[PDB]
Amino acid sequence: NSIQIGGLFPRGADQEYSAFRVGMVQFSTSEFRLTPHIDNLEVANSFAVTNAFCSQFSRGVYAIFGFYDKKSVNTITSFCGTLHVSFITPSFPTDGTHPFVIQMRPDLKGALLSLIEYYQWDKFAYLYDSDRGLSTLQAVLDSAAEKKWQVTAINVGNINNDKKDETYRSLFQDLELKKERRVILDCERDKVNDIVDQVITIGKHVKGYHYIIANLGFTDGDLLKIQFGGAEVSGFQIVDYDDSLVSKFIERWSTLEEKEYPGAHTATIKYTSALTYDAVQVMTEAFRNLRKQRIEISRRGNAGDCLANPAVPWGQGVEIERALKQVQVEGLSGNIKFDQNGKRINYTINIMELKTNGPRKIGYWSEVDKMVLTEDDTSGLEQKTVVVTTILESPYVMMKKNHEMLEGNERYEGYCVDLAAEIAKHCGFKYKLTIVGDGKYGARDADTKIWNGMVGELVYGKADIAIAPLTITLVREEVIDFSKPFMSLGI
Amino acid sequence: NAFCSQFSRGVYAIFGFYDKKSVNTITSFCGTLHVSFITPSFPTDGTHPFVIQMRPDLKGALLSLIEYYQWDKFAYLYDSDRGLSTLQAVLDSAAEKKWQVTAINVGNINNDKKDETYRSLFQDLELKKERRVILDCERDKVNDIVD
Amino acid sequence: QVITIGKHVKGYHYIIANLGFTDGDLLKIQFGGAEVSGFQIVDYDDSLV
Ligand SMILES: NS(=O)(=O)c1cc2c(cc1Cl)N[C@H]([C@H]1C[C@H]3C=C[C@@H]1C3)NS2(=O)=O
Repeated sequence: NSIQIGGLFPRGADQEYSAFRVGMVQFSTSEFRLTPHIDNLEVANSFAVTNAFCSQFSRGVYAIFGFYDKKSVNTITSFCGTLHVSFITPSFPTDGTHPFVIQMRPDLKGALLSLIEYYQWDKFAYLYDSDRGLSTLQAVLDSAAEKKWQVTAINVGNINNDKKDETYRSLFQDLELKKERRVILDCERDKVNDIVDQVITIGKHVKGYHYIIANLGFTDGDLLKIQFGGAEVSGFQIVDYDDSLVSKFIERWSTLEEKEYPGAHTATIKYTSALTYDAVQVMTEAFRNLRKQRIEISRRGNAGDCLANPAVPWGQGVEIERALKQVQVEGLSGNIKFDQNGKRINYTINIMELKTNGPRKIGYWSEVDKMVLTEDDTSGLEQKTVVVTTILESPYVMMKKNHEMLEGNERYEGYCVDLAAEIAKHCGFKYKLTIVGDGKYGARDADTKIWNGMVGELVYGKADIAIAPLTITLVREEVIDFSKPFMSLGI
Repeated sequence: NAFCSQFSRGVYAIFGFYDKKSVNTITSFCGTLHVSFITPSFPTDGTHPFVIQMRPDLKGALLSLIEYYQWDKFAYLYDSDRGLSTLQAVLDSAAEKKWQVTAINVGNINNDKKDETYRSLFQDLELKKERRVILDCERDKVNDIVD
Repeated sequence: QVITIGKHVKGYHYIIANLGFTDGDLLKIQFGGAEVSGFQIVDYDDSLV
C-alpha cells in the first residue's frame, strides 16, 4: 500500500532531508509503503507555502510532513484546521492549542526556568532573536516579575551582516555600563557561532563570565573556541550519545558516504535531523495501527480546489489524528507521548556543562519532575575542615546559653574562639571546633609513655591543631611543636 | 478565499483591515501580485511594498512622553493581538536609559475569570507598589480594566 | 595560542622584537585590551616607499 504523502523542505536543509532519506529505509516494508512528493521550496513566502499546500492537496495526499516559519504558522494552522488534514512538524511549538498539528519539538521553557532557579541568579541579560518567535521572551518576564529578577532583554536579530563587527562591540560595551556578568543566548546555531566568535575576539571569555545556550543541540555548535577560556558554559541536550540505539545510529551514520548523503559522514548529528528520523517512526506506527484496526482510508474519489466554496472535509483524517495521538514508541529523543492536542509530553532533557576535557552531564529534567542532579561528585580536592581541639575554660572557651538552637562552631565563645577565627582568616583554611574527650591537659603515662589529654590528640595523629591554653614545657617539645608564645604568665 | 475571489473578480484597488495573524498572508499575496492595498490597521515592521497605512506610528511620541514625565521605574500591561513592536521598542530604551521595567501580558485571560485574575495581578503589582502604569490595549480592554 | 587561552585583556603588555612589526597578524589582538609595541624600519609614509 504505497500511500501518497506530502513533504515540505527548505532550500538548505540538506542534512535533514538526508536523514529523512535514511529513515525512509531504516525500517519499513513488511507492509504499506510511502509515496513522498518532495517540495524543495522556501518557507518565508507564505504565498509559496500556499501554492505548495494547494499543489499537494491537488495531489490529494493523506498526510503532509515538513517545516514552517513564524511567518507561516498562522497559514498552516488556518488551512489544516479547515481541511482536517493532519500535519506533522519538527519546528518550534505553537502558542495556542491547535487541532490537526503534531509537533516534534519538546518544550524548553520549564527546563530553562528550572536551570535559572538552580544557578540562583537575580540579574542578567537576555539576547534574543526575533525570527524564532518570542514565546520564551514572554515566559521569562512573568517569572522575572514574580521572582524579583532584573532582566535586560535586547533584540539582536535584525542586524545586517555589513556592520556585524562593530554593532556587537557597541552592544557589549553598553553591557559594560552595568558591568554584566550573566548572559543567556537564544538564537539559531549560525547566530551562536557568529556571536561566540565576536565575544572571543573582544576578549570576554575569562574567568568571571557565564553563559547559557538556549537550544537543543548544545554540542552541535562550536565549543573548541571557548573550551579553554575560563568562563563557564551550560546548555541542553535531547540527544544522548551514551545509549545503545543512539550509538548504533552513530556507527551507521558515520559509515555512510558523504557524496550520497551530504553532511552525513560526521560523528555527531543535528537534533533537527534526529527529530526528522523519529517522525518517520511515528508516521509508520500510525498506518501500522490503522491496518491493525483494519480501518480503510479509501479516498474513493479525487480531491479538487483548495478554494472550494464551501469546502467539506472527511473525518477519517480526524480518526488518523486520533490514532496519531496514541502512538508511544522509543526513538532518538527517548520515549514519546502526546497530549489531546498533538504536543509532546513524557520527555527527558539532559543538562550539559562544558569542562576542560569537554562537555558532560550533571543531571536531567523531566516533563513533571524538576531538576534531578545525578550526583556526579568528581570533586577530588575538598578543603577539609581541620580538627581543632580545645577545652572549656572561662573566658578562653565557653559555652553559649543558646547552644542547642545554634550549631557547631557558633556554639562556642571566648578568647580562643576569636583567636582561631583570626588564624583561619589569615591562613584561608576551614576548621571545625572540637573538644578533648578525657577533659585533661595531658601528660605521659608511667612505663608506657601514653600521653593522654590534649597531648595525645596531637601526638597520636588524632587532632590536627590546638589553639588552647597550653604551656610550653621541656617535655612537650620532643613530641609536638610550638609557635612563638603569645601570652605570658606565671605561677 | 476572499482575496482570491476578489482578484478573480478583477479588483483594481483592495481595501480592508487585518489582524496580527493575517498580516503575513496579505503582504505575501500583495508582494507577488502587485496590488495596491490600503489599511487603517496597525503598521508593519519591515518595509513591505504595496501597503499604504493610515495609522501613524506611536513609539517616538510615547518615548518622548516618558522622557517628559521623567520616569525610571514603571509597569507595562500589554495585549498581544495588536502586535509586540512597542514592547520590542521600549526595552531598548530601557537598556539605554537604565529603566526598571516590569511588563506583563494580559491578553490571554478569559472572560469567566476577569474579576479575580486582575485582582491577583494588581496585588502582585502591590508587592512592589507600582505607581506608574502604561496600558497598551484596545478600547474594549481599556473599558474592562478601568472598571 | 594566547588569544585562545584568553590572555589579551586589559592588564597584559607585549613587545615584539622584530623589524616587520606590522608584517605579522595584528587583527587578532587589535581589539583586545592589552597593549602591543614593536619596531619598524620600513615606513609607508615616504615618497619612494
Ligand atoms: N601582654 S600579653 O601577655 O598579653 C602578650 C604577651 C606576648 C605577646 C603579646 C602580648 Cl599582648 N607577643 C610576644 C612575641 C612577640 C615577640 C616577641 C616574643 C614574642 C615575639 N610573646 S608574648 O611575650 O607572650
